Amino acid sequence: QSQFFIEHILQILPHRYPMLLVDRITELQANQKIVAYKNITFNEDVFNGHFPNKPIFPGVLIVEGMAQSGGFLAFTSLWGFDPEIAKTKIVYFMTIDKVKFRIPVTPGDRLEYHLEVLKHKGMIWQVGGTAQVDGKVVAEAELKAMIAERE
Amino acid sequence: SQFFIEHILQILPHRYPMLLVDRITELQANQKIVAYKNITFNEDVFNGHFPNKPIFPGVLIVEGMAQSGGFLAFTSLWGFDPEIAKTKIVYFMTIDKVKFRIPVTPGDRLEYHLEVLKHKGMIWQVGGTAQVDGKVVAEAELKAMIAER
Amino acid sequence: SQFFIEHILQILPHRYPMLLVDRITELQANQKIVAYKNITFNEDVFNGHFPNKPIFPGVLIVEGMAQSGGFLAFTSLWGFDPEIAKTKIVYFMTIDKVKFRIPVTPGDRLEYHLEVLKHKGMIWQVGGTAQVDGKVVAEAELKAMIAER
Amino acid sequence: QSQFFIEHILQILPHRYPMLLVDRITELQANQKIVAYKNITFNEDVFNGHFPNKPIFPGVLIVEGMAQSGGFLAFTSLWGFDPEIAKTKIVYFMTIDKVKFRIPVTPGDRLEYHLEVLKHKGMIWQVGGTAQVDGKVVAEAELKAMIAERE
Amino acid sequence: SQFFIEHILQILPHRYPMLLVDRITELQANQKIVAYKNITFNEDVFNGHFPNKPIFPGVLIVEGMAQSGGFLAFTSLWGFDPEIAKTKIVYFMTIDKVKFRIPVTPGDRLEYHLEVLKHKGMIWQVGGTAQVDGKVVAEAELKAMIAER
Amino acid sequence: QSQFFIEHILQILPHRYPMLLVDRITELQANQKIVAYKNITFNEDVFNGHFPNKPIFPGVLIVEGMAQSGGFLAFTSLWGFDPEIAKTKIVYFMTIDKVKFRIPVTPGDRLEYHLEVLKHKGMIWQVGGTAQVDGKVVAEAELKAMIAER
Ligand SMILES: COc1ccc(C(=O)N/N=C/c2cc(Br)c(O)c(Br)c2O)cc1
Ligand SMILES: COc1ccc(C(=O)N/N=C/c2cc(Br)c(O)c(Br)c2O)cc1
Ligand SMILES: [Cl-]
Ligand SMILES: [Cl-]
Ligand SMILES: [Cl-]
Ligand SMILES: [Cl-]
Ligand SMILES: [Cl-]
Ligand SMILES: [Cl-]
Repeated sequence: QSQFFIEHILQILPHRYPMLLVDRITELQANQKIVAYKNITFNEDVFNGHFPNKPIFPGVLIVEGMAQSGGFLAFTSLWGFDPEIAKTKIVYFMTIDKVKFRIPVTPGDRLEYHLEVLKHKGMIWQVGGTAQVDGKVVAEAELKAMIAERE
Repeated sequence: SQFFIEHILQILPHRYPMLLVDRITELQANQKIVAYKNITFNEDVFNGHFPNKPIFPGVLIVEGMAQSGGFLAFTSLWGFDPEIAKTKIVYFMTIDKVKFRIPVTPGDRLEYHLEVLKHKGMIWQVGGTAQVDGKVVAEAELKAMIAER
Repeated sequence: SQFFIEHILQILPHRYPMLLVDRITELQANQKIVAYKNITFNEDVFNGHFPNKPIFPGVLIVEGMAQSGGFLAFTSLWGFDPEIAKTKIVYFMTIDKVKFRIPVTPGDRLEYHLEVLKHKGMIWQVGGTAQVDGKVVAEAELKAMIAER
Repeated sequence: QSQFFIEHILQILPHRYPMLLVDRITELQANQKIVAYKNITFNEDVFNGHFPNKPIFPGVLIVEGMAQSGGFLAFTSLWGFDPEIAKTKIVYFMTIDKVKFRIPVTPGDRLEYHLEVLKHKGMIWQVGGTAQVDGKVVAEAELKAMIAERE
Repeated sequence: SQFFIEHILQILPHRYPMLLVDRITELQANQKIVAYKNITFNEDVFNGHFPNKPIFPGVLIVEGMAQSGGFLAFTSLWGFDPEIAKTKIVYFMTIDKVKFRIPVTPGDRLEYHLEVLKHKGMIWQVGGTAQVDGKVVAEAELKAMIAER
Repeated sequence: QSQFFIEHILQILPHRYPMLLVDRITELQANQKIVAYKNITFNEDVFNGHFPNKPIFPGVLIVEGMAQSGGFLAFTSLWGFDPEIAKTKIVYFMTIDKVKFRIPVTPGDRLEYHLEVLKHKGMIWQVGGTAQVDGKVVAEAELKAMIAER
């Protein structure tokens, strides 16, 4: 109810490889906040192109990870932990604002997502927060996403 | 004013599977740039976004816009110079005012329209839209920095 | 008469990285089909064909025409029937008169134009060309047999 | 200069993963013929999509393999094992005729290419032959290739 | 006594890129198994092991032997039962006495020879060699456990 | 001298994607021991097949990661951080012994390799140790390698 592992994440989020960017959830408060993280390793395909000989986890993917964290929070806050309801849902990005990248994320980093709900109404959730590595803010972002039934 | 994939490759450091611009159709130094990327089902990203429902990631649309803006920045600074380019990389600094209006899917020709908002040194702030068949599919503003590897 | 990736996924058994048709623009039962696949640098195939010079494989151009031709033969007899589609398998027996005239590269919209040359029972012979912006880049003739999966 | 292993093939053909479809060359006679093969294993990305639950090596890739074999033959017939010149040349299909797929190719099969030189004048090479598995013809084809400049 | 990839897929839980057994050529319940995996350049592993010098990772050879053992272990206890197989996975418990004598490269037919040293319930202990053209390229002993998925 | 990041590992080991299984080196004592680690994330191709709906880092890859760490230890003991000499060397692993798996490794785990030189005779190096996640031993292993000219 407050801590979830990759198996639980796979039953809630529709995202899959190579776009499931959340490995574990450490803190979860319904309608309120979520703390999760994704391990960053060299053994990830994106590193073949970003950049050759200089592995830098793409900033936009950090945003994606925060969004997915927000989505997990949004879903469980809505229907609780229900894989059956979740398997036919998808998530759409509506907006992204105030994104600032301060420190590059590289292989070996534990990218921690901290997101708080700024406002939600039905299926539309607007979250905002930071991504941290070893306690330091590596990025900050604000985004609004919509959960939608697969049509 | 047409730059093809082999030209883009000589300027941008990005490579597979993060090189998201296939061709440059228009270029005007310190002003604007129009480019595009073809979207096909035969892209690994679609295996997971989403299964049975291919939607080109909104964040990758923004990445493509950033890269387009990057090409504009590189050439505006040093002209088409492969030698200088090979020592640089690019970092995302900020992203703002992005809105997605229509989902981009396999079969779409994703066209990037970026104009220079402000710039100085290696720091470039551009903004514009992403379009499919003449309709705005997304809006975005972003600031990136060019740097030595 | 226009089918999108979602529809194609329901008729063809092909999946990544071998589903080479992104969208169907037109189709006349027992007569012809026009379909296409977008070519983008963001495709795994370009890693090896070739390094520093991306050229869409000619055999894959032919594979794309085949898939289009199969979609044609299938829908002509059964229409858009996902259920029946799973009970059937369209495989190719022969390929002839293949000619490559122009290389296909990232940024190109590879259009498949096939017409039914002849058909008898489950044996369907299709032929046509592959076009990029109105010009013929390849041509070929193929014969397929439709069988129970 | 009748047997060549992957290290030698890599020095002659420009093809790389996932389009280098020749693993070894067992017989080679200048201007006359070549015998080579490609091992087929389930551990190949193509099988993820061709097809799910039913691994079948794409017929067009069988043709591609015959062509690469033919190209190696054409090049070495003209310049011998010359890696430096190989990287300045490239072979392209001009045409493909009389392709017949007789038996499906699947993981565990050793796809053996048998190409014979039907006609050659300068950079223009016409070859034809078969693809075999355990002595049986699984496919046949003819093709005309062009040895062109890389730049 | 022989099983093809279609059969293996139905028994072992491994999938791409970790199903490293292609065909079973010999099987004696609770005693031994001979199988093999074709090695080809067209495998992703080779992109990193190593550039311009493809060598099939020694640890993957052991993995292949384990998988063969797992196939032996399961068919010995349930025969060819796809329904009960999909409810299990295999867990590596120990590895011992492995020696790598000859490098394995593209074009090689990696043959697995395993015999059960001991077995008790879901716990199976096998040992043997990996052969290429009749020569031992590797040796190993390992203990695995079949567990409820 | 004691801390190496991915850029440094890339200049010493020949391994590349998808077989470079060491992300960072936290500590190194020439001729004695090495502590390093590889983050485990779901966004790795191997998890597509090991296993579907049940991601478990392959036990053999933990052993491979340990071997890589040993090789970096051996190499750096001999010539220190030297990319140029690194390109002319290779270390093949001859044997692997006494490996035991105690706890499965999964996405979200920080797989920490702990290797120590058990014996160094000529071109032969024997290393051994454990793989740990959050202080617990998840795997043990002994391995022998040989240093040779590329
Ligand atoms: C004569 O060369 C051949 C080429 C392809 C085939 C073939 O069987 N293709 N596809 C077969 C097939 C595909 C799916 Br999907 C499936 O589920 C099943 Br049952 C099939 O037999 C047979 C012969
Ligand atoms: C030309 O690149 C090569 C790299 C490695 C080899 C090889 O067969 N095995 N291993 C090499 C290798 C090198 C380092 Br240094 C190392 O730490 C480890 Br472990 C290795 O396996 C051969 C060729
Ligand atoms: Cl970035
Ligand atoms: Cl999106
Ligand atoms: Cl081609
Ligand atoms: Cl086929
Ligand atoms: Cl090895
Ligand atoms: Cl395991």
